[PDB]
Amino acid sequence: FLELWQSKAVSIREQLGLGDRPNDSYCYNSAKNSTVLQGVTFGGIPTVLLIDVSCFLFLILVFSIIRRRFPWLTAIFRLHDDQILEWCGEDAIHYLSFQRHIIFLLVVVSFLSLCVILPVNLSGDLLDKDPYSFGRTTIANLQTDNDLLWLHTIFAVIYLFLTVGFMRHHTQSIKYKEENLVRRTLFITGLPRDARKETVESHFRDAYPTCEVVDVQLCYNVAKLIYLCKEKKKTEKSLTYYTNLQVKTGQRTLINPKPCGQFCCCEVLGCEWEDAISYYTRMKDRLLERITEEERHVQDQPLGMAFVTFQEKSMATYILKDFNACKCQSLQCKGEPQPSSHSRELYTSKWTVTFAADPEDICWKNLSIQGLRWWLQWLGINFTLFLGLFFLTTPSIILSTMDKFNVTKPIHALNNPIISQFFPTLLLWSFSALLPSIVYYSTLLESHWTKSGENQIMMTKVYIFLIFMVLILPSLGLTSLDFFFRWLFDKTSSEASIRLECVFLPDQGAFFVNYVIASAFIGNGMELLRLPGLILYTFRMIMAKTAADRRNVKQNQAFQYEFGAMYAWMLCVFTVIVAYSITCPIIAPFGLIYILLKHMVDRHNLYFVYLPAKLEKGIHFAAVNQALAAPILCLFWLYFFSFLRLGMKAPATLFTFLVLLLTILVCLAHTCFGC
Repeated sequence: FLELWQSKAVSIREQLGLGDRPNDSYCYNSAKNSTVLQGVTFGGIPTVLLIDVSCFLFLILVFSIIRRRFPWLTAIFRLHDDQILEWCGEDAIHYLSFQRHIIFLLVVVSFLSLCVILPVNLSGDLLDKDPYSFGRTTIANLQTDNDLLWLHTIFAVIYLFLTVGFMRHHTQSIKYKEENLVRRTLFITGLPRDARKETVESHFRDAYPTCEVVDVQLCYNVAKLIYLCKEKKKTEKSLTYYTNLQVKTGQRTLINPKPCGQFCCCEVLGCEWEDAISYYTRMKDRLLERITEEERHVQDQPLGMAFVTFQEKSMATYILKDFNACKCQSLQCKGEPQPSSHSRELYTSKWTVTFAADPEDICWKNLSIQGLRWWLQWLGINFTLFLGLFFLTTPSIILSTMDKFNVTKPIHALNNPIISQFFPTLLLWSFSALLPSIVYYSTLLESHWTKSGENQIMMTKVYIFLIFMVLILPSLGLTSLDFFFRWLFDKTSSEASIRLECVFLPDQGAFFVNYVIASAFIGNGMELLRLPGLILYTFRMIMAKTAADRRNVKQNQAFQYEFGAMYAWMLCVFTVIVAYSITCPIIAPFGLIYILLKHMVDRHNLYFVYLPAKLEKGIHFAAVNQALAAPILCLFWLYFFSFLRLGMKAPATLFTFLVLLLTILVCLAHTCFGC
């Protein structure tokens, strides 16, 4: 077993083929006393799998040590599906129900596919019948002008029925009704600077005499006011803490105002030490002067928006569903707001009214970036984030595929199986794990307004970036790179043109399998251990003023579960698994094992220190409709693969075009007139 893995197998391929193909002449036939360069021995999956198993065992041992100082499989064997309801939160029940639904769907599709898809992939002769190859089970060993794609298409479209049925069953199980009765206030923008409260109330009385308004909340430029209030609150908290420390100890302390100034232990210019109390009083007085000036400066300039509240609901909806495209009749028909003498200078046509959330948590300090400045910030921040993402995906792929830049030397005695298979996967996974922090900082800089939509837009952006970073971007990247080595290696200007009938993802498309295994074993162990949560905890313990100050660290050691980040991560993994189900079916059992391990790890971690949820059901609905879109992406990827492998002349391409057209046609009916 162990002997016939890399000792004898590496020499079998070196003494076969020898060319002389009578009439087939399949792609990647032979070479100069060697095989093709793209030929990889099973993708090197056994060695990396064994290394991951050993590292997971070591990480389990160190986790047991850390738990002892702060196996325990009996707990996992003991937990049931009731105590969570008796003592934990309510959203945990729905989270576990969704997890059960997804694992059931994955196991059902795996058991339905692993018995039928494998023989049809193995029934091929394009890979010269390599015994220990890995690409024989993928679409690479498929005949072009053959009718085996009909079963593939039928099963890929029964994906649609199965997923829709499972999602509908999950929706009926959660059975949450709509409860969003917050419509007493309408958000109106585009207000001219000249118009006043009297003007707007007179306009409202002249337009709609069937309602009453007792107060108008016209927004001001008090975003700077709230920012100064937050800075003053932080300064007061620091001053109170240092005063308490002074009372407790009796000695003066010195601080360094420069960022990261705690490491300046020597007399270095730029790291001067100043009295904490006197300095705190200095910025306290400076901030006091700033707020005193800005309070008088508040009325000098408005922002162009106001809040108008009501007392009833039917009248409020009647007026809130009148003079904008979405609320009025479909396809932007002529809207007729009530005319008056105060419309030309108020720009009712240019007005845009949307739903308003609870004013208690609305970010007042983040309301000064409205107008075209919002679009400018979006196009200047997310675009440069995409540029940085391009820079991030450039060299992970570059170093992962550094052994195929040279088209000569088919001996393939230079590549090291250990390298170029674990390190690139690890750095890509680490960058993916650090991406939520970068997107969190980007969102904080962007300063979204509505708290009720903060989590929704955060999860949407995280999922979009994760997709365009791991699924569609790297795939197209290495496909283009493989086409590049094809163009400079195989049949370019010798006797014919480029042959596109045998192109595929290099390394037998094992990069995604390696990523899945890394997120399944070493990534799962890393997530359980919380390597950078541990780093942050160690840094927090290191930074201090006294020795016995363990009271304030245990109060914030526990952290809220990142619902949006975890949902986006799991949904991205499931979508990539679904999309790469027609391609590389061997990834299905690996994904099943990953889901099993993640289920066990989440069940174990949801009982020790994890806090109960405080989040609403809109996130659950967003997750449901996000999981609903996976088969659409799978069909799109199938169409892309069909177009890349075969030309449009075949009727199969026309059939795929028609099915894609119908799927895209039924995609927005739930958005235009749906809720």
